[PDB]
Amino acid sequence: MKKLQIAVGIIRNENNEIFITRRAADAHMANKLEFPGGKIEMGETPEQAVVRELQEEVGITPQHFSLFEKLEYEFPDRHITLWFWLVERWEGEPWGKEGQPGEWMSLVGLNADDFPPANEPVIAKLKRL
Ligand SMILES: Nc1nc2c([nH]c(=O)n2[C@H]2C[C@H](O)[C@@H](COP(=O)(O)O)O2)c(=O)[nH]1
Ligand SMILES: [Mg+2]
Repeated sequence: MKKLQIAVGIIRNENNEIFITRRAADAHMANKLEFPGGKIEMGETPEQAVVRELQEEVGITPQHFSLFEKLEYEFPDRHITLWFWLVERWEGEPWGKEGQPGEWMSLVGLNADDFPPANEPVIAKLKRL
């Protein structure tokens, strides 16, 4: 069968709000309010897959780790796996290569609408809260 993995993480900061890449003052799309963790799949392990993206989507040296939640669902042969890593802190500024630089925003009320629907499955459950 065919499978496809994805890993994502909310970058926590001092303020306790997590820097989510969104808008970025006139960018490609305002619906890109997502976080690092794109291309972890490739051919690594559930852990060693994101570990490589973690630095690729942050670049800096942040106290980032742990898994807040992961969405596991398998479609007609083509299965999908989304692993969310609960980040705690980040030194300097996050760069890596996730997307359009975002601002430190409170995760207490993340918006699945303003963010890519590709990750809505997991965020939906919480966002709906
Ligand atoms: N249609 C299609 N989408 C895929 C495949 N593999 C794969 O990771 N994806 C998806 C799932 C991920 O959310 C995202 C990761 O970045 P890419 O699109 O660049 O591979 O794309 C695939 O073989 N076919
Ligand atoms: Mg990547």
